Amino acid sequence: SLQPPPQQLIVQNKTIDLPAVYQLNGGEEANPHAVKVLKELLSGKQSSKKGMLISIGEKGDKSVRKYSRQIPDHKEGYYLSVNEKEIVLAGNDERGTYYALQTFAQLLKDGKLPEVEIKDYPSVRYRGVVEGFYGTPWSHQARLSQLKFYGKNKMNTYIYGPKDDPYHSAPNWRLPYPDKEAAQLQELVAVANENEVDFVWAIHPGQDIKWNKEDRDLLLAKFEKMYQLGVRSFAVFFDDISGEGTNPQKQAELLNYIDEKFAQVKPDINQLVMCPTEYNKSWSNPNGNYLTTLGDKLNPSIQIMWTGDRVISDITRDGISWINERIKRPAYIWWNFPVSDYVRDHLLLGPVYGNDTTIAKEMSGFVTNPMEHAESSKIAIYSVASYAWNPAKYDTWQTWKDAIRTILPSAAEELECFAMHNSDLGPNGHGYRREESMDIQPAAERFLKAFKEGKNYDKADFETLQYTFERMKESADILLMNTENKPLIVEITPWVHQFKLTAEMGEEVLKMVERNESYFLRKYNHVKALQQQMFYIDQTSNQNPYQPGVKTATRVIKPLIDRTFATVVKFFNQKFNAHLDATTDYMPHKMLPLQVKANRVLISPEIELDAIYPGENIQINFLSAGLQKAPVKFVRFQFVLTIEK
Ligand SMILES: CC(=O)N[C@H]1C(=O)N[C@H](CO)[C@@H](O)[C@@H]1O
Repeated sequence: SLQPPPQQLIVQNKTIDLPAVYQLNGGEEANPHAVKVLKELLSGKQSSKKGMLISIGEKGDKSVRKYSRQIPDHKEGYYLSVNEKEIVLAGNDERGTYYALQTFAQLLKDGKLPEVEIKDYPSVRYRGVVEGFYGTPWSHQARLSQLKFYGKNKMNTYIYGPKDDPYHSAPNWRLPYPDKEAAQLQELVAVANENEVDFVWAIHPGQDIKWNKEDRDLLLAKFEKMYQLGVRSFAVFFDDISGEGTNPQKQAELLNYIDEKFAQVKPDINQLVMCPTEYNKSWSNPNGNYLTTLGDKLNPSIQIMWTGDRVISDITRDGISWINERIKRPAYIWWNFPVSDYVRDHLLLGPVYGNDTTIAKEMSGFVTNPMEHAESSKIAIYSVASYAWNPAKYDTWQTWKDAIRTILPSAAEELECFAMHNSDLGPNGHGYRREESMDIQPAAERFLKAFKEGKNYDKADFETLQYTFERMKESADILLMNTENKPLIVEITPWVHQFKLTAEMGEEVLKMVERNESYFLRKYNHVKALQQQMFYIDQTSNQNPYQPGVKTATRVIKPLIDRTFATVVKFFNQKFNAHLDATTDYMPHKMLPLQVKANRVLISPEIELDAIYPGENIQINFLSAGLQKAPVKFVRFQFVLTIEK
């Protein structure tokens, strides 16, 4: 399964051996980045004047003259051919030759090559990743791994703009990077160049920018320092700000100045991009002059970014028409998935879908804003690369499966299992949701409906739930111990622990559904302990300020387990005249369920705590009171008690 799939492909359903002896033509004249890859593939083998011809080069080179008519007339296009007599790897340009090689590397398996002819090129000009989220910026090592991954998947764009990098945003946007970070950035740029990726350095100055000479020059001076580090593409971001920096005439004038005094003055600058203050339809004022001013005043080589109809949204024909009419050029899409910075307790590991696949001509670029979890984001990134290169042939589920097999071949099925039940965002303020657990959703819905009603459930539905919980546990334990991609396992580990507990809880609740009073009570007590363990994980892992903790299988599996538990406990309580607690989340404090978030104890919008704590403050909203470290166990009257914990 070639990813991205080529524009055109003819296969012969024959294979040949990769030539043990070969003659290489054009090795001195072709893209050195491409020749390096070819040479690594042919290692062990060796070149002579005999043996199979392998021709590599760009249109115009001597090596590929014979094929000049077969080379697509598109930027980054290439012609590839393998038959009994020779191998052709011919780009329309240097990047095309490299892309030819990335396809060729995928064809080669166990020293054999299929006989094929490919004519290929991207449907969207700029394809890649914007590291543009809130949260811990990607590590240096993660970024090195990302750049290599993008080369392999024909992504030509990496936009560097982590919101919490102080040299990117306010106020240290004015300051050059310190030496250590500068040497790292310099290495990232070299590695990007090696993998045919435009390293685009973004700046986010709008929150405190002054529309004067001093700040303009400081911005230019910053861009110059980035240029000295090897940066050749640049962006200015005006998103998520308020105040004078939102002025569209001034934004456009600054961007045109950068264009005219910098971009068009250096020998070798590539992309110049801006993200507008009105960057999605809902945050736009259809009766305001912001977008039309940008559209009219911004120089036509400057790109303008867009997230769609909402902050988080998928791209539609009508949605992109709306923006394109105003900005007078094709939007450069900033797709906010799988970014999880507003649902930080979730991993978003499901397929990439929802974007119109017929609108390539309506977009200048398409980049995906990922999770702060770099390796985990490769599922979506791989899929986005496939979509942007060939949207007409974009296959949601096959691409997801291909991504997973590429990222973790040693445990692909296990990672599929984990990812398939870790897809949805849960309720959020952006209203954006994804499907999850859709395979078992009907079996779950029928089981629950029957059970709650006192009608009999289908045995096969019970067994499918059983099968699911079993596979979840196998998948969790195998992933925990996997050493093929350690950085990935480090990222997902807390969710993997939570996912295993979920599956164990499901097994026990199903045993509760099935014997005698004694047995039921053993199962019940086991489930209570597992709820407590899930609490401990939710309280100790991923403790960020915004959405702390660890949620998993939230769409279908957890509600099924919880509702089944509440139901069987009710039945037991009726049958045995008992008063077993049916609550589904463990809560050590007593009172709408209470919630614990960090050192906050809140009522879901008299409380007795499990101990005496020093009080910090109380916040109510139908109000606030400093508690000045006073001992507190009881609070009697949002409704949030903060304690020292
Ligand atoms: C253009 C844009 O999307 N800006 C920000 C934004 O508005 N939302 C996403 C998702 O929270 C942020 O990561 C991103 O930095």
